[PDB]
Amino acid sequence: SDVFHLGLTKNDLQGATLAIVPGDPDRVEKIAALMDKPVKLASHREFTTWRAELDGKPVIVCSTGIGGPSTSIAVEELAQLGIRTFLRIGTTGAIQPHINVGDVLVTTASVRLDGASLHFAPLEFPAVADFECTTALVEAAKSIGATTHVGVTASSDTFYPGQERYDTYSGRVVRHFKGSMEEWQAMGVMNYEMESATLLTMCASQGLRAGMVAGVIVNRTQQEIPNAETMKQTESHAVKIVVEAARRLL
Amino acid sequence: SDVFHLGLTKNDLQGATLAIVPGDPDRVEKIAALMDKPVKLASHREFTTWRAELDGKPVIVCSTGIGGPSTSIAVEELAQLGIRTFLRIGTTGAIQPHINVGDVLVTTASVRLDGASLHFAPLEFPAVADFECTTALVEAAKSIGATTHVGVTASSDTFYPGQERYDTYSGRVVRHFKGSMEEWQAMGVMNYEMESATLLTMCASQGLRAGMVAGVIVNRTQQEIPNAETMKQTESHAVKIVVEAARRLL
Amino acid sequence: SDVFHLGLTKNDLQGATLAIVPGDPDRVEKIAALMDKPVKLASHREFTTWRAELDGKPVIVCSTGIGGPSTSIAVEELAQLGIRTFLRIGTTGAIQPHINVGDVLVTTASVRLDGASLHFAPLEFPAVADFECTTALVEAAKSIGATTHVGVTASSDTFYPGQERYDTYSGRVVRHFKGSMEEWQAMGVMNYEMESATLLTMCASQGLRAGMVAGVIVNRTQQEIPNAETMKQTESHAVKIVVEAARRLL
Amino acid sequence: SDVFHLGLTKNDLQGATLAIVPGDPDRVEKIAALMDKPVKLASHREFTTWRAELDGKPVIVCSTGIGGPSTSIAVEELAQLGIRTFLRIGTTGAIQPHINVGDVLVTTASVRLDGASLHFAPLEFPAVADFECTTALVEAAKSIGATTHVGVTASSDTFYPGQERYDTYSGRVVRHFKGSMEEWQAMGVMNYEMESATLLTMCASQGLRAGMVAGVIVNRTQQEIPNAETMKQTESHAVKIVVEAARRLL
Amino acid sequence: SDVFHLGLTKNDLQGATLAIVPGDPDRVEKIAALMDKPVKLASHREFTTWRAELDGKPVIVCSTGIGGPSTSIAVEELAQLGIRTFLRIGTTGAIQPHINVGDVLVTTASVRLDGASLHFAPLEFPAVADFECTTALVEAAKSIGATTHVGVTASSDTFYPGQERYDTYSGRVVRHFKGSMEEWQAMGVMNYEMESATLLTMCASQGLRAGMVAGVIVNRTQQEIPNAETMKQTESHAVKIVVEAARRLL
Amino acid sequence: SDVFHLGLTKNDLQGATLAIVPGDPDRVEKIAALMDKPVKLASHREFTTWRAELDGKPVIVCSTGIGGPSTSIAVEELAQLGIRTFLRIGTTGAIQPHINVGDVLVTTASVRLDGASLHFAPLEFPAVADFECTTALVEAAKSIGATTHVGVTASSDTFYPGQERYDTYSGRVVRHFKGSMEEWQAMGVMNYEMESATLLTMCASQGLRAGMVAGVIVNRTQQEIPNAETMKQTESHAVKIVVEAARRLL
Ligand SMILES: O=P(O)(O)O[C@H]1O[C@H](CO)[C@@H](O)[C@H]1O
Ligand SMILES: O=P(O)(O)O[C@H]1O[C@H](CO)[C@@H](O)[C@H]1O
Ligand SMILES: O=P(O)(O)O[C@H]1O[C@H](CO)[C@@H](O)[C@H]1O
Ligand SMILES: O=P(O)(O)O[C@H]1O[C@H](CO)[C@@H](O)[C@H]1O
Ligand SMILES: O=P(O)(O)O[C@H]1O[C@H](CO)[C@@H](O)[C@H]1O
Ligand SMILES: O=P(O)(O)O[C@H]1O[C@H](CO)[C@@H](O)[C@H]1O
Ligand SMILES: O=c1cc[nH]c(=O)[nH]1
Ligand SMILES: O=c1cc[nH]c(=O)[nH]1
Ligand SMILES: O=c1cc[nH]c(=O)[nH]1
Ligand SMILES: O=c1cc[nH]c(=O)[nH]1
Ligand SMILES: O=c1cc[nH]c(=O)[nH]1
Ligand SMILES: O=c1cc[nH]c(=O)[nH]1
Ligand SMILES: [K+]
Ligand SMILES: [K+]
Ligand SMILES: [K+]
Repeated sequence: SDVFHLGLTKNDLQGATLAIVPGDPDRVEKIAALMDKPVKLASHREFTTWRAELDGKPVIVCSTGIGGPSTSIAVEELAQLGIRTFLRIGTTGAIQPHINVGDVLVTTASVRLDGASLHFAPLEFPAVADFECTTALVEAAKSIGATTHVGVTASSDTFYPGQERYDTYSGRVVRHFKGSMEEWQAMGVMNYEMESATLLTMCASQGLRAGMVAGVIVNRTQQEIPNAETMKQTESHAVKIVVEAARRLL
Repeated sequence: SDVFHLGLTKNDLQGATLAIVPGDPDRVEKIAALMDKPVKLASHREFTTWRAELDGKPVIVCSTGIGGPSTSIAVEELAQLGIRTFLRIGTTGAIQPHINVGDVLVTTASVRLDGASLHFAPLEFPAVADFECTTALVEAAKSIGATTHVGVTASSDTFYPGQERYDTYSGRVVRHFKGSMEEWQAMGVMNYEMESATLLTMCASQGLRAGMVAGVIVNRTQQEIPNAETMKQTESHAVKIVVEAARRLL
Repeated sequence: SDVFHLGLTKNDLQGATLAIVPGDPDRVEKIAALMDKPVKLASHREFTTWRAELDGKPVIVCSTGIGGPSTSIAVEELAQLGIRTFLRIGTTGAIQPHINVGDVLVTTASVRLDGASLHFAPLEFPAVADFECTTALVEAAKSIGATTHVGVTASSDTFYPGQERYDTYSGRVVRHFKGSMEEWQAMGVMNYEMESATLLTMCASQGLRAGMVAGVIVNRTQQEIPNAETMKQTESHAVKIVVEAARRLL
Repeated sequence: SDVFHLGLTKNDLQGATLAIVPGDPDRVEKIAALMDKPVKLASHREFTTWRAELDGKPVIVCSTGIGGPSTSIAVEELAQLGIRTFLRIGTTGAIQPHINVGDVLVTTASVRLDGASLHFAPLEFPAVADFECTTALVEAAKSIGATTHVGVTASSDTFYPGQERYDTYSGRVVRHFKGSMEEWQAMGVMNYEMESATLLTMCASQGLRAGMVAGVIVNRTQQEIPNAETMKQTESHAVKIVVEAARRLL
Repeated sequence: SDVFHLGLTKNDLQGATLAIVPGDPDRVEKIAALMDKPVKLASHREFTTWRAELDGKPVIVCSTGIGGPSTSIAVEELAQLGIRTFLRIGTTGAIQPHINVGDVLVTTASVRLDGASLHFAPLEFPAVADFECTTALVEAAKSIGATTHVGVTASSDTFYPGQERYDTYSGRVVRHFKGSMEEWQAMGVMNYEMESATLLTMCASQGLRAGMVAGVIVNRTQQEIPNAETMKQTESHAVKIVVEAARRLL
Repeated sequence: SDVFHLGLTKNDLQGATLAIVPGDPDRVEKIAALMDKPVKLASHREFTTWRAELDGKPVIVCSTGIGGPSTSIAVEELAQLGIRTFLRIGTTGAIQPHINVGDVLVTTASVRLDGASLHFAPLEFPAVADFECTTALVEAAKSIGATTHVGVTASSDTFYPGQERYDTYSGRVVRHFKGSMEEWQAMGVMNYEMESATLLTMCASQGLRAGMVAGVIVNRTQQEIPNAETMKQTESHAVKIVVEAARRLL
């Protein structure tokens, strides 16, 4: 292996320069399966990597795991191997009433509620997505007619308090985050996720291109019993979109 | 007057919902002159406002003056009058060797080296531009074949120390900003300006659309002796681009 | 021109070392008119400069425009031209019940709710006024028997949220400033303005003397329909005071 | 499943109240294998969970994945299931010359270079380990005669810049972390890891007991070429020590 | 004198390497009186120093006065004289209902609500106690059967607002500390004191060992008329404990 | 006693409303001795209090001890007893070449390098002295012809690192303070002391008047070997000046 965690060699990528990075290792195969000649390259810790072919060009799919820390490792090591474009496809919880479960959200920039982004640039630096990737993702979503929303995303190092959830063990939320969701809502923030802040910041400040898209599997403002079928259908929609976006970025 | 500083009334705008906001009062007439039926509406403090017609639609041009403070007043009061889209057109100093004087820069997001943006959202919130406005500005630039660069901009509350200039009275730069330009350069920041951080943040967090474009009148990394001719020629192309962008946002 | 923005040359000042710096360009002539041989030197952007004579000594009057950013430019460039003493005369909104519209407030130091001051010294540095200037302003006010208050001023980069105004477009105030006015009131802060923090900090940390005086045109704690005549009368009072203070600083 | 990510139910734990939480999913089975009746309960994302019996008491082993984010999810959900004591066992890079590869380090408290801990308590709160767990870990290490060091650990949201590594793609380290390792060294910090800050803080501030132990697989101050043999042998001893510590905490 | 404030010479300590540091000068003699051959060495400002013998070894007792500032001076100068181990014995106000007046609290680490600790290490560094000292203090308390609590302590630079007391002259508490006590309580913090944050941080980051123990003289959650006799009895208990702990650290 | 630490009752002050607060308990008697009918009221911890008569009016002299913490206790409790004006008289180390040992420094405002001031107002609030007290101190100094300097003072919670001293046990200074003295010097800061930031801030934000004066006993920029004679002679003149200032504040 040429890198410390991914268990991959430069040769494994066969010259690939673009990688699709889902948060869940389980989603990696599903994404690769949409492309040609999918092959599993490795699996270590939360990092599962597959290689596939898109329009004759080798493409990488590598899970980041949950959070900026593992994400920073995956991006850095993939970059060490030649990857220059990263497209994240994940799941998210919307916080706006007009956004529905099943909708696809494209992040223009993220509210930095993470710690890793700070290891690449001070807080004042914007966790903004690459313009070409965002455009490709937007066009891709439009190509299949998906209900899409484009805007700001709150990226939290936490699934519970940072996203102001009280249905927890302690049932408390530290002062800094009390009433934080309502604030983000008033500011027009579309959703909560846990890797975009780190991904976009580290890429934007290091000459790497990054895009971010996620399917809504829950809406914090509208109570409704989760539909597993709907979730699977949503993830499928987003996956088709991230792959189609990758085609435009080759 | 219906607002505290601009000396304007709701009717003066005749239903206008988009405003072009240059930093210099002197540039307002030049911008309006490119459109139809240009009329001067008011002039108070650093706020000079003209109204014009673009493709049959009333449009506003209002100077913000230098800095987020005066900018925040202009944006807020214009918003109080119905304006929902703001396109800033200004001048800027590039800090990348590959960017030349005369080039046009479109800001995707800004490094917040200002204080006003904090009066609308905490530092972690991204000073990101609206996707539609950015796109319009990019297309507009392409329409006339202008050499264009799209990326991050460092927006400073200061023209001198915040932009790490030492050719000053004290000849010193506070510790926080010592070696700051080199850092931004390494992070791929394209330029320094003084209003985008405030403009983009306050708009992005209040449901208002904002775009940002500026012409390069100097390159901090290139010796070169300033030329008024090309400097005014650069302002010209930028003005045309912001107007053409506005057409696509009507 | 020897400076980048003011459009002034060293020779224009005829050796002047003191400048009166109002926020509004329109007030510059009114101030100069009180002195001898008033002459307009230049007018660019929000920077309008006049020269006059006080007790046989050349004196400068230069508008800073609204906000620390434009203020920092004006002060720096005037300093580049030889100015060593700066006296700001502005308008302000009082936040104490015992202070009345028409009263004159002399700032001893300011609460730094700006961003520019940070470009000269870290937040812990006090935005304190020069002792000689403050004294001169206090004596000057007493010379004409004006009702005067001496104390701390909250200097905001914003006219609306930073001064906790809710009568706005969004009708919201970012968390950091929610309930901030009541806090300042409890701390004895006299008023809100938008340039003293930047002015005092940059001067105090660079060997330049600065004083700050403003006339009350509104009291946030006492509702009362604004009287234009009263405002004009107040500005006149403050202007006479800043000029008289300048005489004692020659 | 009774929790959102772990894919576990309350009954799966059979009343277990203590969990051993390694960072790597692969290490979970190795840890459980040292105890009685080891059974795999689930595997989802980076969360692999096994149940085993220690001195007749049910015990849980659950991987956290790399980073405070995934760690915060695992701890919270395990707590939702009844777990009240958490013992982390991991790998680490020493930064002190007197510490050797193979040595075992017990963390008394951690330098918070993470973002998740802030989602539970402000920075001033100490990321301190529970006294009983620390004691148990120390005794456990002594029981097998392992060379042990007790002290402070720097817990980073990043494997590269936060640990001031320059052998990277960008080859640069953000200003905040430039010369940071030397500073920690001078302060007596023993090592760098990536989960203790989050683990200790969230536990200490929510009435949960937490301990932290790790085996040294590299020493940043000593040249030496990595050895898989001793690296796996080190993991072995650490695993035994954390299990033995758990026995004393039942 | 070999130091600037303590008025002590290296020779005065007769090779002592451990010092007991109470906050009150008046308590110094009481502590020394429990040991052999107690002798007063000096008294300057709030620094009163006595020397005594414990199991044949010379030991120092030196008051720090109230607060991290005076504490930092005492520790530094004593260290300059050879002291390497510091055990603080003080008084404290408990904030947990289950803790009673008369109980003894051993601090594992402290919430840094002080300013001095920052002069030795950034806020992210833990104000953790030395493991050996904490252990000795715990054992010592157990040796005489004192009701003991081990945990986190909130160390404030202030006796009133920082400990959220409203029974004051202003009757107000700055925003940062409003509702702060309830937050600490929810986080399991045991008590409020005013020197541990500074003591533990400066020692932990400079290779010096420090322990912290205090007797409860009030419980903020349980109203009860103070008993002077009880207080004297409590201080006596804690003193006997700190001395006994010192014996185990020789 | 009517207060928790000072061991004083309301009646002890006989209606006094002004207090002189030196840092050293030993200096209290010296100050009182200059006035009429001096009487010792109490002595507890570092708080020594005397009462005296100045021009027929009862005046209080109370030591604060070293540091904002003990200072905040003394000021608060004295305020609880009726004191409304506080004049600090201390010793200080100058950092400007033009200031000589023996000179007297009057503080207009202080750089807040303390933690206690934050317990009364956020960092942006200025630690400014009352205008009347400052004036009185300045006039008082002039009345006896003392070489006086008026300006900003750096008030540190620490005598060593915060004042960037390297002649210490560790011989190191935390990053935050490395090169800090040179920075303050360039900003025109006159000296280093340890109580003004806390004193001025808590007074200015609570409607209490405060003044600050200190005698130079060392100049960090000038070699010179310390002299007890001139050091005590300097304390003498400063004490007289603070007393004379008090007369003008009655
Ligand atoms: O489904 P992924 O891609 O993991 O993305 C979302 O899912 C996780 C939270 O359940 C976090 O990673 C969040 O960003
Ligand atoms: O030319 P404008 O539009 O003013 O923009 C630039 O010019 C000014 C500095 O000279 C600042 O306003 C900066 O943002
Ligand atoms: O009237 P000037 O001098 O501009 O001062 C006040 O007026 C403006 C706000 O209306 C800000 O500049 C504020 O400081
Ligand atoms: O081996 P684990 O337990 O994962 O611990 C260490 O290993 C990872 C870095 O390689 C991070 O998780 C770090 O904390
Ligand atoms: O009794 P000491 O040891 O002084 O400790 C406590 O007592 C003082 C407050 O009354 C502060 O020093 C606090 O830490
Ligand atoms: O001599 P005092 O009044 O104590 O003032 C100075 O002396 C002490 C330092 O030696 C600190 O209190 C400092 O402020
Ligand atoms: O609510 C949610 C759902 C998925 N992922 C998140 O980060 N948050
Ligand atoms: O260098 C420059 C030029 C124009 N505008 C800026 O803000 N900076
Ligand atoms: O309320 C007011 C009035 C004038 N100027 C300000 O800054 N605020
Ligand atoms: O150097 C290292 C090795 C293991 N784990 C870390 O966090 N850092
Ligand atoms: O309540 C209290 C009592 C003693 N010491 C403190 O710091 N606080
Ligand atoms: O150098 C010095 C001397 C006296 N007091 C201080 O705070 N510093
Ligand atoms: K302006
Ligand atoms: K992970
Ligand atoms: K003290």
